[PDB]
Amino acid sequence: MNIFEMLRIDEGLRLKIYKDTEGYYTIGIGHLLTKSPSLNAAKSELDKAIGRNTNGVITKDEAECLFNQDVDAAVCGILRNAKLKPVYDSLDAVRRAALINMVFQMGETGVAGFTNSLRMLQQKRWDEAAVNLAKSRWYNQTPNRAKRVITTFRTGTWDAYK
Ligand SMILES: *SC1=NC(C)(C)N(O)C1(C)C
Ligand SMILES: *SC1=NC(C)(C)N(O)C1(C)C
Ligand SMILES: [Cl-]
Ligand SMILES: [Cl-]
Ligand SMILES: [K+]
Repeated sequence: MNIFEMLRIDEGLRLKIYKDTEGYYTIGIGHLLTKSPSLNAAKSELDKAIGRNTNGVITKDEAECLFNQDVDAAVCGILRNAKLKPVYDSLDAVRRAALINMVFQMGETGVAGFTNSLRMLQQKRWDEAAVNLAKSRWYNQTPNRAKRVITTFRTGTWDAYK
């Protein structure tokens, strides 16, 4: 297991534009295209991301391309954020993956907003952090995925993905 395999499990793989759990146009391995309700807007975002006139459909290799860029972007977002970087630096590799996962799903700004959870993570108070993380719109809206990510923070293992 690693961050790529973890997010591949959580996000799935679909080669045609679809709507994610929030109702937003997405493709590939959880690549958010736009929050706009316009399918044409989503298709334009797709063409720009891939660099060709698509039909709203991409190849698996293209999905993996976007995925690698997106994982990189999540790590970058963490490292450039004054709230997230110290926590990331403080974590072991498995828990780092959990934090990357959250940023991939909700974005840098959203995760940086979890101030009290972040503090508990930096304090290595894992059970307490797990309880606090579940008290969230995030957990309520995607409870199975959030449970896997939270278990990863709680235990420092990949047990939730094996
Ligand atoms: S990244 C990227 N996407 C495709 C599949 C077009 N590629 O060949 C690259 C350059 C690896
Ligand atoms: S950090 C970072 N790298 C890219 C260019 C992918 N970004 O958009 C961020 C999130 C600002
Ligand atoms: Cl430490
Ligand atoms: Cl709490
Ligand atoms: K998805």
